[PDB]
Amino acid sequence: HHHHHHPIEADYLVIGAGIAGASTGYWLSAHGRVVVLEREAQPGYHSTGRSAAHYTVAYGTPQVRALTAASRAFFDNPPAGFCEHPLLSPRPEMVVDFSDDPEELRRQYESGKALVPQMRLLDAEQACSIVPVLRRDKVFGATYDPTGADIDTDALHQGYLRGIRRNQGQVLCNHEALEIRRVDGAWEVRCDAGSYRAAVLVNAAGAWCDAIAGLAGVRPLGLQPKRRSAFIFAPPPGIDCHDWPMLVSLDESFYLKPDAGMLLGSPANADPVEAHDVQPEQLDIATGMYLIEEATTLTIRRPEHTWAGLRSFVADGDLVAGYAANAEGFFWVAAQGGYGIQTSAAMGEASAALIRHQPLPAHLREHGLDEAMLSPRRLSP
Ligand SMILES: Cc1cc2c(cc1C)N(C(=O)CC(C)C)c1c([nH]c(=O)[nH]c1=O)N2C[C@H](O)[C@H](O)[C@H](O)COP(=O)(O)OP(=O)(O)OC[C@H]1O[C@@H](n2cnc3c(N)ncnc32)[C@H](O)[C@@H]1O
Repeated sequence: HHHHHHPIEADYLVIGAGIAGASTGYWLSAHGRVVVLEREAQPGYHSTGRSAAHYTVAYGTPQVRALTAASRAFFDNPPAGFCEHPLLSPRPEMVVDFSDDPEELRRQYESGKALVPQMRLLDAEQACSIVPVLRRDKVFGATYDPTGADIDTDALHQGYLRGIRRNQGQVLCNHEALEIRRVDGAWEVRCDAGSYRAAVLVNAAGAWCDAIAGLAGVRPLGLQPKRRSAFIFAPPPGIDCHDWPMLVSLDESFYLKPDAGMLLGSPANADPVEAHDVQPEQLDIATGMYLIEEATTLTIRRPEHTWAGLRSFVADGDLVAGYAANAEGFFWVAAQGGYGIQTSAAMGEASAALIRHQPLPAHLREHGLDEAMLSPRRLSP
């Protein structure tokens, strides 16, 4: 009995306009009618706006590393007109052993060197030369990846979204998917002003992907959102930290990285929580500050910014890009974990190809990706 617009027909409905939905929609948009439906008033209010903005190849499971490695080409060399400035800026990563665990440090070095030939094993003195506020007594060695980079996430995200629009796709904010139903051979999504129909439902809803499956009556994946907080603080007078690498402890207990003229810190946490608009917890912030003040000579007065976001995982830690078993037309773009920005070019390209029943592009295959390792089917026997 309330008015709705006449239904809108498309080829692919993408639920969520974060990095996942934007990247998938970008690669779909040249091929068919894309409509991206986003709940919030802006597309990057949730995890995509909350990351450390870093590109780290030796990070996550083997699949993650392959997706990250395969994304670099696009980030370094995107198509003419995608963006106005470079997407990456140089930011090596230094993983420091604060634990005195030389067996683990050597494992991570060998693992990383196999992927990144330029990876180096540092002694404690070398680590302390690179970040001179380190407490030498607390440092037992490090790895150093000269190939790490910071990502201009807003430029990347907006570039994907703009590409959709330039291909006559629609990016609709304030369009929460409220109901999802298979109707007359298509998925039909009800938003508050009208409905949308397409043969393909692309579920790119971040921490809410299982909620979207719930609307649709599709078996969920078991996605677990995990809170990570971060904060920005001023360096002490006299500390020119602008060119420091990203500094991470070997057991991922904290990290520290320059952000412009400030410092980004984090306790690098992964506290399991439900999907929601997550806020930083005081204990998270206090813990990250404590660990930084223990590992270094820095003193942290009071943060300029604090926030938290959700890093969402399935049980094996790998991302998901594939059609749901026994749910025609329902395509998962999920479980981005701690890696959704740095994997987005490969994930966007792979997911769009698979949605369109195309083989994965060679360059992706050559990084050792295939359909099966991306599929949600692997989570079950
Ligand atoms: C927090 C957090 C996260 C990272 C790092 C730090 C912190 C502190 N971070 C590191 O700590 C690295 C170390 C090495 C330093 C680094 C990260 N990722 C990197 O690649 N690089 C990093 O440096 N991450 C993970 C990335 O942040 C993370 O992997 C990536 O951002 C995930 O992107 P999605 O696209 O999957 O998720 P969205 O939430 O954006 O978008 C979903 C949208 O869906 C909508 N939506 C939902 N429901 C509906 C309905 N009903 N209807 C309609 N619409 C609906 C909803 O409103 C959203 O807008």
